[PDB]
Amino acid sequence: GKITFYEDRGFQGRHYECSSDHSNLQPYLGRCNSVRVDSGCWMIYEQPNYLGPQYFLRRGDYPDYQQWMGLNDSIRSCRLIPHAGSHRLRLYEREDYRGQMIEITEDCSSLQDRFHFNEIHSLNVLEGSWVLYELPNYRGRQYLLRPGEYRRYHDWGAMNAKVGSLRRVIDIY
Amino acid sequence: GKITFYEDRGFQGRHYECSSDHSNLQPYLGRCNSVRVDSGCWMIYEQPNYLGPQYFLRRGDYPDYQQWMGLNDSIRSCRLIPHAGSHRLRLYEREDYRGQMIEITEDCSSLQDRFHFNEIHSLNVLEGSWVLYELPNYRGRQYLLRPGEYRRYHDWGAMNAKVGSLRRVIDIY
Repeated sequence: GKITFYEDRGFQGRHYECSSDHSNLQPYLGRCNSVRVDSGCWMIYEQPNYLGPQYFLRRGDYPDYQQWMGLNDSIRSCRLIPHAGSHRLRLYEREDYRGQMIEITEDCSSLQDRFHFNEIHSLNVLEGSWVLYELPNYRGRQYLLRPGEYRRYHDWGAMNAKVGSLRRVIDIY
Repeated sequence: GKITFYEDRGFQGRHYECSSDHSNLQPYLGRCNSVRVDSGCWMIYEQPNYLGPQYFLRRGDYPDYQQWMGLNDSIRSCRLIPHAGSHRLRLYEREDYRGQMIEITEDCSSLQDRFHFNEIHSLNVLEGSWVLYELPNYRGRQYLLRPGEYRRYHDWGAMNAKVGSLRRVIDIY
């Protein structure tokens, strides 16, 4: 993949280009006000070492931080999210894989409407990466879910078990 | 009505309880090798949206799929068959309601024996729901017939016009 970060709005200023995961953009970029995603699906984070709020971005032009639904111009690390041919995920009602389990292979814009669930307490990401949204219709705080187990909501980095929508991470060509 | 599906034989593993129609059980059940029907008469289908092979089940326990004469352990949808206090059906010799017409208001273990027919090309279900079996004594492939007309066999989901027995969807509770 290939992503280019710019210090100022509208693709101006000092810029930095990445073709891979970057744990601390700080020495090469003072702030991030626009981004051009040439290829790949990327998750960008507010602090180094993949901490803080995260935002999913796919191929396209982002002339301002609001275009990626960003909160501010602090972007300090990023991950290139590998493409997956298939997506499969199990959501559990209680911590540690307990209570009712629901398995999904497609995007879900509303968990409450589709399955009458408003919170997920544990999950197992079997295949592909997904982005978990706190609010329906893919809004709210975003959390990247990569293949693997998450026994509690803290493990995917949320502050609570609230989930509103889920989307698989797929390439836009 | 109330039915409980289990992923494993003998009522073990992940289960899911239903009390109404479900066009897609895939998220709640990865397979089905046992069913416990507490009430109602139900049709279960191999595919979502009531497609593929169909099987009729009434109150009672089914410890394995052979119990409901299933072909395998894939159950993707199910529907509660509303009861009726009366049944009436007209079978036709030929497609589109032509040829001899036989009207029955009771179960028929053998079509060939009783009416000397081996195939039915069209039907008109006037009252109640019936289950048509490809073979005598109520075995073979099953097809739920709800009130309504069927110009041809494809209409009730069969692969050919062969009919062996017919049974009225009657309740034990």
